[PDB]
Amino acid sequence: TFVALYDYESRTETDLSFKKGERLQIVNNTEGDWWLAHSLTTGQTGYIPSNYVAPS
Repeated sequence: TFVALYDYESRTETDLSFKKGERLQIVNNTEGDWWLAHSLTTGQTGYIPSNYVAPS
């Protein structure tokens, strides 16, 4: 239940670019780095930077 703080602008297709206010099921998350997120739709993955996301 996190929120996209900023509109992460990924350059590779791997990282899924999200928007401030999009749904993202955060997966792992150790130190402020680059945790991965999974959308609750088809089952895609996207390395979302922790600096661009935040718990509500």
